[PDB]
Amino acid sequence: PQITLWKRPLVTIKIGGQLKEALLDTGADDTVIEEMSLPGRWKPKMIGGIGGFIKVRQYDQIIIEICGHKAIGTVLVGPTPVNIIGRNLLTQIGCTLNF
Amino acid sequence: PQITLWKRPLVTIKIGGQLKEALLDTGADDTVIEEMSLPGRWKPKMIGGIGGFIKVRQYDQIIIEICGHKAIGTVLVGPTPVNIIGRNLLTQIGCTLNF
Ligand SMILES: CCCC[C@H](NC(=O)[C@H](C)NC(=O)[C@H](CCC(=O)O)NC(=O)[C@H](Cc1ccccc1)NC[C@H](CC(C)C)NC(=O)[C@@H](NC(=O)[C@@H](N)CCCNC(N)=[NH2+])C(C)C)C(N)=O
Repeated sequence: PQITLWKRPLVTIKIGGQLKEALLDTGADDTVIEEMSLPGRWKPKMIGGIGGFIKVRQYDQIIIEICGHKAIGTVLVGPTPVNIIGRNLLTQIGCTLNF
Repeated sequence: PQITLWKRPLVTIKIGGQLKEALLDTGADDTVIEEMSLPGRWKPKMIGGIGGFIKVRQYDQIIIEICGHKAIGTVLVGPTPVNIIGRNLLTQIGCTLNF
């Protein structure tokens, strides 16, 4: 794909068993996913942004298969307004930004 | 340039005759610059992000150059952790997400 930026870069990813719509965020270091009880162990972590920080649990080694490109990595789970796909996973499906 | 995401996509921008780093952000609808003196007439605004809302002075149709390309549009100025180039400008310098 060659996605254009006219609209927001939304896609459908696949976490655990559920399919969801996340935002390809080039300005997100980590991936933060809306609350969902992924089994596994976890740890407490704070993430910030425009406006402040929110608390989230870290999940490591999660498989997410963003539109047929499966990546596997660390996903943060918490009360985020948008499922966010960040660079720790965009780099894995070989996403580049070209102008 | 074809920018890869193993590192944060920082790029140099000349805004108001000043050079400054800015992150290229596909998850931002607009462009927010840290506090600065831009000529023109500002109209207060509120934008929110992964933290919450912030107050930002709004400048309309500002000429800015991102890595030599030029853009002229809206630039919000306020208490942002890092400057950011969002979609309203990314599309002016023909930027796309590729993978
Ligand atoms: C077109 C106008 C219509 C509406 C318009 N838009 C908005 O209100 C929208 C929703 N806000 C946004 O678009 C804002 C950018 C601000 C803006 O747009 O002005 N985008 C955002 O805030 C997006 C996430 C998001 C996406 C969509 C919706 C909501 C949130 N995050 C951008 C942000 C940039 C980065 C440099 C800090 N990244 C993050 O928040 C990520 N966090 C990180 O990268 C952390 N490691 C940073 C720690 C904090 N400290 C620090 N950075 N110094 C997080 C996703 C893990 C408006 N006028 O306000």
